[PDB]
Amino acid sequence: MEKFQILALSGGGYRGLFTATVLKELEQEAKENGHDSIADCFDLITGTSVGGIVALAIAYGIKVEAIVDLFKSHGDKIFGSKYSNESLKTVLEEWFGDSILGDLKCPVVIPTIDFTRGSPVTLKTPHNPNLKRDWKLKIVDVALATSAAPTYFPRHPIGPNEYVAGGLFANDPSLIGLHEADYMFKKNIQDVHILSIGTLSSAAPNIIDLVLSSQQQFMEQMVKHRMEPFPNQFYKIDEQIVQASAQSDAAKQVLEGNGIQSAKVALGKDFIRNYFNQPSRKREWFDGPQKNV
Amino acid sequence: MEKFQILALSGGGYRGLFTATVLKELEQEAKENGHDSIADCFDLITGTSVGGIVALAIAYGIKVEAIVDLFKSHGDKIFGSKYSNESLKTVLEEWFGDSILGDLKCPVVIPTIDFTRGSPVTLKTPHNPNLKRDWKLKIVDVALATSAAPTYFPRHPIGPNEYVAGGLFANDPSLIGLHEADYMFKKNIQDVHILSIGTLSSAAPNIIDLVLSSQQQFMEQMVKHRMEPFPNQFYKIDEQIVQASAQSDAAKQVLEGNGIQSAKVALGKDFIRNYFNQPSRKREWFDGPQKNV
Amino acid sequence: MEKFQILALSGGGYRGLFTATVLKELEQEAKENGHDSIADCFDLITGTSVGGIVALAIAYGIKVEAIVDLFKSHGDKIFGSKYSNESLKTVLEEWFGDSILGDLKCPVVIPTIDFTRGSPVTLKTPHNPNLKRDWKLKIVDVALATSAAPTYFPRHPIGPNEYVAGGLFANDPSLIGLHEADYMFKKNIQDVHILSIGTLSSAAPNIIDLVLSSQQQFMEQMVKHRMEPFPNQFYKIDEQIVQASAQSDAAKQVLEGNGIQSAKVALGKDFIRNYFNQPSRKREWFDGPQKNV
Amino acid sequence: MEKFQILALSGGGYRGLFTATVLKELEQEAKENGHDSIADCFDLITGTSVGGIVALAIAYGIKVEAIVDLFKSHGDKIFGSKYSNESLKTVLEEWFGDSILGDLKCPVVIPTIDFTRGSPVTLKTPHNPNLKRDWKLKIVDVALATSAAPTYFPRHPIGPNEYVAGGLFANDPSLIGLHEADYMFKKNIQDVHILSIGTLSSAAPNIIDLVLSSQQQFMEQMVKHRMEPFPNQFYKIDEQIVQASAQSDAAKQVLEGNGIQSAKVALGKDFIRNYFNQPSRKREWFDGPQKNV
Amino acid sequence: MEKFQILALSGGGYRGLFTATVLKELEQEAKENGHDSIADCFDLITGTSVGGIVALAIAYGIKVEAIVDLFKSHGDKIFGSKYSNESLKTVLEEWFGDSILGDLKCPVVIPTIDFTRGSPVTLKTPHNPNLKRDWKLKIVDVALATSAAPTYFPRHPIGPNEYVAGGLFANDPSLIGLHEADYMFKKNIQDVHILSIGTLSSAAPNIIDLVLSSQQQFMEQMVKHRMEPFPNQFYKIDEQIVQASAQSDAAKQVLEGNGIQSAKVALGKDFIRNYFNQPSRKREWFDGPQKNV
Amino acid sequence: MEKFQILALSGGGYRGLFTATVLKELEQEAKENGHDSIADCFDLITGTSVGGIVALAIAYGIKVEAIVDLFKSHGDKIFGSKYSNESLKTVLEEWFGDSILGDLKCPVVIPTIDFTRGSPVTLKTPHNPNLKRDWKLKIVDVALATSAAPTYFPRHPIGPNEYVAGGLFANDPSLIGLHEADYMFKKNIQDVHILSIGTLSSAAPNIIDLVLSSQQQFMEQMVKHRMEPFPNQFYKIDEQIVQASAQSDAAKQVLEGNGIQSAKVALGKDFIRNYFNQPSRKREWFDGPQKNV
Ligand SMILES: Nc1nc2c(ncn2[C@@H]2O[C@@H]3COP(=O)(O)O[C@H]4[C@@H](O)[C@H](n5cnc6c(N)ncnc65)O[C@@H]4COP(=O)(O)O[C@H]3[C@H]2O)c(=O)[nH]1
Ligand SMILES: Nc1nc2c(ncn2[C@@H]2O[C@@H]3COP(=O)(O)O[C@H]4[C@@H](O)[C@H](n5cnc6c(N)ncnc65)O[C@@H]4COP(=O)(O)O[C@H]3[C@H]2O)c(=O)[nH]1
Ligand SMILES: Nc1nc2c(ncn2[C@@H]2O[C@@H]3COP(=O)(O)O[C@H]4[C@@H](O)[C@H](n5cnc6c(N)ncnc65)O[C@@H]4COP(=O)(O)O[C@H]3[C@H]2O)c(=O)[nH]1
Ligand SMILES: Nc1nc2c(ncn2[C@@H]2O[C@@H]3COP(=O)(O)O[C@H]4[C@@H](O)[C@H](n5cnc6c(N)ncnc65)O[C@@H]4COP(=O)(O)O[C@H]3[C@H]2O)c(=O)[nH]1
Ligand SMILES: Nc1nc2c(ncn2[C@@H]2O[C@@H]3COP(=O)(O)O[C@H]4[C@@H](O)[C@H](n5cnc6c(N)ncnc65)O[C@@H]4COP(=O)(O)O[C@H]3[C@H]2O)c(=O)[nH]1
Ligand SMILES: Nc1nc2c(ncn2[C@@H]2O[C@@H]3COP(=O)(O)O[C@H]4[C@@H](O)[C@H](n5cnc6c(N)ncnc65)O[C@@H]4COP(=O)(O)O[C@H]3[C@H]2O)c(=O)[nH]1
Repeated sequence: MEKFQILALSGGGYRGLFTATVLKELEQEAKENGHDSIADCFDLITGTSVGGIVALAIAYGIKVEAIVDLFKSHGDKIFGSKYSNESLKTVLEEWFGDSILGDLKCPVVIPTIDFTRGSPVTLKTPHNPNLKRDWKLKIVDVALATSAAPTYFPRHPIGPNEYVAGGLFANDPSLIGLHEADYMFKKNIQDVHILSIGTLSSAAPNIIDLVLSSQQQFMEQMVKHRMEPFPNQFYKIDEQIVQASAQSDAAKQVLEGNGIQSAKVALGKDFIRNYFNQPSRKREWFDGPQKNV
Repeated sequence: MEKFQILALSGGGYRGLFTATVLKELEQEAKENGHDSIADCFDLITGTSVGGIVALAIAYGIKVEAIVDLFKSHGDKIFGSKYSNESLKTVLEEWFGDSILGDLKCPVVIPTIDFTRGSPVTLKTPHNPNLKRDWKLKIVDVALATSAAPTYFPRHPIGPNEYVAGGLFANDPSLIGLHEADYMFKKNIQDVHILSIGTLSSAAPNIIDLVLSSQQQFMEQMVKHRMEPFPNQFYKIDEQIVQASAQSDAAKQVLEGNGIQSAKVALGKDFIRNYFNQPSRKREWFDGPQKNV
Repeated sequence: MEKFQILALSGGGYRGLFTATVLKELEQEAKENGHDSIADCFDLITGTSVGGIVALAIAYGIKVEAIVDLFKSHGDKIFGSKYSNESLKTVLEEWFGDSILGDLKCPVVIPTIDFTRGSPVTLKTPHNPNLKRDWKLKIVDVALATSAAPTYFPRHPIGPNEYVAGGLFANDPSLIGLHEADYMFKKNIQDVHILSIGTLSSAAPNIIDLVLSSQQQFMEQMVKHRMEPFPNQFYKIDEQIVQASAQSDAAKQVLEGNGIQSAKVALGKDFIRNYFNQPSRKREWFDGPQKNV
Repeated sequence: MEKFQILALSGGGYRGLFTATVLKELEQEAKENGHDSIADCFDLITGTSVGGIVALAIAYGIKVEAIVDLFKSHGDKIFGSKYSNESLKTVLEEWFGDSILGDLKCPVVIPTIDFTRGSPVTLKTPHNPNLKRDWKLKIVDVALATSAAPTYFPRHPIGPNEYVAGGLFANDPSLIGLHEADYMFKKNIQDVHILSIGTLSSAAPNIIDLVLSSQQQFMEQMVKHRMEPFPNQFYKIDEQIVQASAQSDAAKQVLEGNGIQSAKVALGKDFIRNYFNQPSRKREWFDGPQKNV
Repeated sequence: MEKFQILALSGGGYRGLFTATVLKELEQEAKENGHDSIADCFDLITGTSVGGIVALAIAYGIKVEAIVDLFKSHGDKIFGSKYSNESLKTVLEEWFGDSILGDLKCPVVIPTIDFTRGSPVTLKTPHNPNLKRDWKLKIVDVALATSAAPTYFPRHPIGPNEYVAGGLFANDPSLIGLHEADYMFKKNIQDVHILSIGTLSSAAPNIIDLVLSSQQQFMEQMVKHRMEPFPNQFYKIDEQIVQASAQSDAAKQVLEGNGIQSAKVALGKDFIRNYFNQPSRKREWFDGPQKNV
Repeated sequence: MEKFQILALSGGGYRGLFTATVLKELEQEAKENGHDSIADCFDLITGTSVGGIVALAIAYGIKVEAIVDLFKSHGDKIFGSKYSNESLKTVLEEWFGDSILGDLKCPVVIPTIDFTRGSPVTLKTPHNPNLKRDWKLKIVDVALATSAAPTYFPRHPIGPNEYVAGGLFANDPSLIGLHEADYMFKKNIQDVHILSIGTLSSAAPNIIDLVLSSQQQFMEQMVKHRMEPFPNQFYKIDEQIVQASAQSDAAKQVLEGNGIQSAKVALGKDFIRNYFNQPSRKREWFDGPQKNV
């Protein structure tokens, strides 16, 4: 019985700068405890849309300084269909290149919707004997697929199928982490610790937004309910202070400051600090270039 | 350790003649085994959309002949905002009258969205010591709230709040049943048996439909995954034969016939027949006129 | 032994209708458990600003239906110096009349500032042998003094001294409740249960607002810190859902609905329900018309 | 059980010279009893405003002769927004340089307000296992942030956030000392000894001053009330003689003389002399350049 | 061993309204405890100058409502030599008439200076076998002698001698009370309880004022020193709040309000309330019309 | 129980030749009984005005021949502001030099007034654990401060404060001796023996003189009253013969003859002779260079 820790990077658009600021501060705590990256402290990383461009980068081993550098120097240009995806593609090739999803150092689950069939899809690494087809994809294509919503980006054809943004259906990536730890990893729920670094989003479009918000809250409350018998085993690092804030470079200042303050609040809790004071986790890859089993 | 059985009536619009026909066919077994209604064989009833109306009618003790009579004699008229809700209101008062949600004979969970706050809400009978405010509502108002979607019906103001249809977020009422049996009834998942009598539904609206279908499938697959270690403990009575059917009174014929065939297929499985061959279930009401504890 | 329960009503201006709604739904539980009013379940009541006109009304025995009737029928007119205190005065005489502060059924602490000396003052019922001069005041004058701020109301001269609103300094009436239970009631902090039904408020004025908000948060966090070793012994019923609300009669609707939802959430927690299921509180008055000791 | 002694320096503006004269006299006793500085006799140092530039200097190990030299040779120049923070900045770099807040020899708590979020903040040395982010700051920036009020100094941007003066909210640094000894140090209140070397300050601005004075007195009286059961465990060295004084170099004379007289009065009390006749205090740093634990 | 209680009415000029208001509030406590006047709770009453016009009135049995009526309706006119004492004489005859000093109900000591010899004199009632010549004087003449200072009033010739104001030498009437209790009443100092209701006063004249203030403080500190071994046996009701007051009818308001607040503070202390909860004191007159021995 | 003997040198101006002559005559008995100086027979020495100078000289160990030499050879020159203090300063440096007040061989109390604050001050040797700041002063500065009255000498700035003559307030140094022996030495009054070698002094100035004389007599009579139960324990060596004398070198003759006659009268009383026939007193210094405890 050792703790199965999940990092559920929730977010959307340009508020992602909050998610990368909270992650630069948490990273420091990992280093100071002797880890190579913040991806060595977690057994699973789940993200949706932009949270997936950060989740893949975290698991690949990318320094969080560059994930933040993306949002405060390239954030305007990146974040036909109101965007052309070319700058995002350039930065992602800059980062990854031609690496496949099986080259990640941490198991990830990237939910997304198959527009062709119109059905949920999850792009996962080979962390179970049964996952054998998603480790061959370009990390660039996975990143372009997860962060591709209608009226935001053209749908990305990874292969024969067209995929849209994952936040449309699985707007909470903390239910995916808990579910994946319950059926792929056969983990008892008492051993699951979820850290969800999410953020709040900023007649028909009104209805779509209402449905999306309601569907994120429904799944978040389900995760909170399943983790109530075990105290402090699900903690969400949200900017609950911006809603209490009595008061785009200025917006960068507010986002950065909110991220730093939320990470400071989180590091003051011993159970959050206990995510990073452990021996480096050992992975079990069942396929791909890093096959251990 | 006795089996906690859940009835998850999934349904949308007129295809409800399928859900009411399968329920009318299962009533036959329920009575032949010596029960008063099909609501005496289940510990929880969850439904969204028209399923909610059928779920409330099932739990209230209404004969399933009249629930079917609603769909093949009043189905066209009932199923500004393309409908006026007056015929549905008349039939619901005809059925219920001025009964409160605490007069139900079976615990129910009716998910719905608070349009005012734009957040998930569940209307629940007083079945837990913690449910103390939803047993006072009109069953008519609950039925008008659950089956009230934009472009279908005006939003129903039960009280100070306006509510929209529950199928928008909790499109699968079998995840609600399983969760309730986990966070309210403190039931071990091996003791939970879910019977989901659902049916298949018939650029922006395309995206909304895709998102709704994807969100129903995601939650359905989560329920199927959590119930795989226990064989045959989650069975869905779906019209998987209409998709294999090589070929509005005619539509009534197809819906009825499909319901009868699906119920015939279900009754051929001993584990489905074991839902109805048990002593009548004893309820524990913690508030309202039927308070037992 | 006996749990010392405190009700810390925080309410500024028109969003007092939230405080009056949460208390109409908490009195229901109070009556359903067999109490005469919601003032029989608490051993101390503290309010500042409108929370004091509600705190005095609660302790006097006024039905909470009329406290709500004040905010949705007289709220605009009541809430020179932008407001003639005459309306409130009429409603307060219609409620109280010529009753003195010693006629209250529950000990209250009403903080306020002496503008003459410019120093903190607390108007308290004679609930300690050392309180002997504030039980002689008009409840009407106390209510007009607590809810009297510059640029809102003229300063009220209760006697030879002029008093201004208490929210200016003691913006959190939950630190006053905890302190009074600590220095007047000689209560061990483990026996103190605080229920704070507050609400969020809506270059020099900016600085004043910033200072007031900072001073409310500082004292609130001090109360939260002193009550962390004892779980769930300080619960604040705040409209944390309006800050999550994706969406003046309309404002009345939002305030009412938020109050009802927050009270519903609070009543779902057993420790909140345990405030009202206890034997009636026996008072010890050490002076005034009701001196029992 | 050994005494936990707190030094709560309160000093607004030029009447800080009082706080420096009282300290130089109290350091004499400190040295005569065999200590290196007056920071070796205390287990916590709290300060607000100028009292924070003195509190940091005391804890850093700066000789109190230079803290007094600041007020009688540089006091006019230091004490757009009526004051260019440049002078103070030069003197603070001349004192500290590039030392971080983790290089202090005594735990300090410097309250301040985050203008960006508009919320209370406390800059603390790493004296608890939960304080891990404020030991990295420049002492110069902390000093420029604590002593930065509107209409006095421009707001100081330590990092991504702008901070204003701490005296605006936490005008009494003796409630902060008592609270920190209660929630961070887990100290029994009978073991806490507070020595507060404060001083008295000299239509809208009138209201702001009234609110600030009322908020200082409220918190001071709360500290006095919590420390009444333990005699002489909270002593405030205030210039209560200048208000009894029957009668800017002349002002320097009055301030100096008042400080010397108040320190003489304080040293005549054996319980004050017992703060300095003890073995040197041993610190427990849980992070930073001096981490011992 | 029963407590010997002394009332030392210190005061001066028109601030006497403070002393008369603190005494109306303390009187109420005497009545509420069942005494005829505030002169039945004390064994000795010492006053200087105006405090003597109040001390004589208190001991004579005059209602304190009229002593206050003197200061807020006749205060300007009463308070050649800037002030011909005709109005004061009229009001004193109105009060007393032709009563001798031996008709007082409480022993009093009125210090004064014999201008003829230029030596201290005390006008005392026959409360010792050795006091046999002062009980024959007019109370009007004693009142006109005690409140008669140069540059204020002409010197009053009671008999063959001219007398000036007593505040010139015995500016503190609490040292006189303690001394009398020590040599006339042969009381142990542990049994002496002094309640001093005084107030603060508002090149050669500067020197005279400095000397007078220094001589009042010297004697006050001597009384405080002799009463330190016995806690709370010397309490001075001073307006220490007007020196902390951040802010001639207005002056009447401040004086009255300060008196009411100081009396409220005093009545909150159980040892002050214990002055009035005792059986009525029994006097021993050794000469005059009320001779008991 | 051994006798606590006090020497209260009262004096003013050149009449100080009486005190110096009486002291020179008592030195004869002191030496004839085997003591080093007249300061070895007393436990405390209190003086005001020129008495302070003589008191400091007596305690320092100065031969009384030189104290008399000051008054009959330098008396005219020493005794802007009618004097320049330079001759007195020269003679005092001649005597003391750079010795601090802690180098005295006998505890002394020198009353004086702080002109800055306008409050009583006493300069005391470190004779109690609580006296820790007056032993560092120059004896020359103490002597120049005690003997510095307006219209006589410029005010002497010992440090940051200006001091005036002590005879203005504490015109009788025998009440100071008795009080000190009561509040600092914790001596029973039956063990206190006071020997007061004083002398009689020679429209606004008339009032000042009257007040000063009245204040000296008031305190003298208080000392006489407190020492009546113990016979001959307070004896004042006054020139009561010059007032009976039926009849500036001639004035020197009268002063010295009166001193010799008064000392002759005093030495004829056995209780005065018993001050000097005792073993040398042992001092307890609690601070300064002579610290014994
Ligand atoms: N995702 C994935 N699936 C693979 C791989 N190799 C084989 N498969 C198989 O494809 C099946 C369905 O693919 P899908 O992932 O797109 O739909 C998935 C996905 O839409 C959804 N789902 C998967 N993991 C989830 C999760 N952790 N949380 C919430 N929902 C989830 O449930 C569907 C069924 O998952 P399954 O694990 O039982 O079967 C896989 C799995 O058996 C592979 O490399 N990746
Ligand atoms: N101040 C500080 N907090 C840190 C550090 N590392 C983590 N934290 C955590 O940041 C949280 C937020 O602190 P804040 O400084 O922004 O506001 C603080 C401050 O506004 C207030 N507060 C703290 N100590 C106080 C005190 N002694 N007196 C009065 N008020 C105080 O309580 C807020 C929350 O305190 P907390 O201790 O429970 O959690 C800290 C603490 O757990 C750190 O290096 N410094
Ligand atoms: N539904 C309900 N809730 C009540 C009642 N009296 C008090 N409550 C309390 O109000 C809280 C929030 O009500 P909500 O129903 O509008 O949001 C609910 C609902 O949106 C969602 N939820 C509840 N049961 C669910 C379920 N079985 N499946 C999926 N989602 C669910 O979780 C939210 C919080 O659930 P909770 O039970 O822990 O707290 C309730 C509950 O404790 C009551 O009579 N009915
Ligand atoms: N005189 C003195 N006081 C000191 C020293 N170190 C500390 N103190 C303390 O300073 C307090 C006030 O000093 P002050 O001398 O200016 O006022 C003194 C002085 O004005 C007056 N006083 C002291 N001794 C006296 C006496 N014997 N007779 C008459 N009056 C006296 O009482 C005031 C307070 O006395 P305190 O002894 O209780 O407190 C001292 C004393 O405790 C010190 O070296 N000398
Ligand atoms: N005051 C008074 N004195 C009387 C009376 N009948 C006789 N006497 C005698 O006159 C003597 C001196 O008169 P005095 O009161 O004007 O001076 C008094 C007075 O100036 C002063 N004094 C008295 N009581 C005091 C006190 N309580 N506090 C401070 N100083 C006081 O001490 C002087 C001596 O008092 P004493 O009591 O030993 O002797 C009385 C006393 O024996 C009489 O009716 N009143
Ligand atoms: N409030 C009050 N005080 C009374 C009464 N009769 C006597 N008193 C006494 O008046 C003193 C001054 O009270 P204040 O109301 O003017 O300011 C009060 C008030 O400003 C503040 N305070 C009191 N209770 C508080 C509290 N519970 N929380 C926060 N602050 C508080 O402390 C000040 C002094 O309190 P205290 O209890 O030690 O002494 C009282 C109390 O002993 C009375 O009828 N009411």
